[PDB]
Amino acid sequence: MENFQKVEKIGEGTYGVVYKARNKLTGEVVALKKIRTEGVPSTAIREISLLKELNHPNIVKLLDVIHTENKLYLVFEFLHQDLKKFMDASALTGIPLPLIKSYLFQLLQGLAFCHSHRVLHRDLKPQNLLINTEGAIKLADFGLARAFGVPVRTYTHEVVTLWYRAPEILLGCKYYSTAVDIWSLGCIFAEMVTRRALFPGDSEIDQLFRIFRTLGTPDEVVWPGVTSMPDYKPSFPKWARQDFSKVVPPLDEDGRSLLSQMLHYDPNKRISAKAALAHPFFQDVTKPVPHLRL
Ligand SMILES: NC(=O)c1cc([N+](=O)[O-])c(NCCO)cc1NCc1cnc(N)nc1
Repeated sequence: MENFQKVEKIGEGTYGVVYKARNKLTGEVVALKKIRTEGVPSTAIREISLLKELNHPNIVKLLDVIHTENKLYLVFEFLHQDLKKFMDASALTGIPLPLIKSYLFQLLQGLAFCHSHRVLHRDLKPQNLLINTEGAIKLADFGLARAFGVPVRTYTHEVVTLWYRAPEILLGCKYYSTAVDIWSLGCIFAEMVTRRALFPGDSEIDQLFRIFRTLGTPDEVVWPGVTSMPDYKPSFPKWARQDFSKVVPPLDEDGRSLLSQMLHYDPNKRISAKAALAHPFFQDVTKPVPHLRL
């Protein structure tokens, strides 16, 4: 790197290597992503550059976008931990409900902001949610999916996780709506509460069938138009829906009600981030500080 001293490798991103680095000139510490191939589309450049204006306290700030020598670098605000690691570290005891509620509330604010500006994330997962010692949580990588493309396998051949993918995406819908993000967040909310992934599919069909086994195989009554979707097959097994009381115990009725609305099959019925913020579940929301050992 030029003006960046590499501090540590944070990981093997979905697009490329990510390093914690220090700007030799400003001394600021940032996350530096090196994106993959042989030219880099300009549309992606214009689109990514636009995200530099998408600023919100619950959105990881994109500081700069640099395209050079067939490489694309993205410079982001640095946070010390991600929610996946935090959940693993809180597995034995569980994240306290007040903190789960604070995190969900902040994430919904972030989604409401992005959605109002017509920006979708499309690939939300615990590892893309970053946290600090002050109790804040932020969405990382908003808008990248639209500017780059389909995942499938990271640059290191790692497998793309399908656990948080909305059913309309799995059924081949070509146009994504803001509802795909609400679905992913509902899945994450459930996982924070139960300490186990809600739908851990290991293939696209396993992912879809895990969803059907819990929420029931969708039909025209609950999801008008589902039988006409690209990948829908009349041969899909017909599973009965299960009760949320069994899905995310021992979450209370306000929590189960909100989760049920974030997981409605019909993208048009699925609650918006804005409406979710007004749900009674958040009546007593607060902002606790997590126990973070860095
Ligand atoms: N912007 C960032 O600070 C950041 C960026 C990415 N990323 O660009 O992928 C990331 N990857 C998720 C984990 O692979 C994690 C981040 N922060 C939390 C963190 C986690 N683990 C270490 N070791 N250090 C920091």
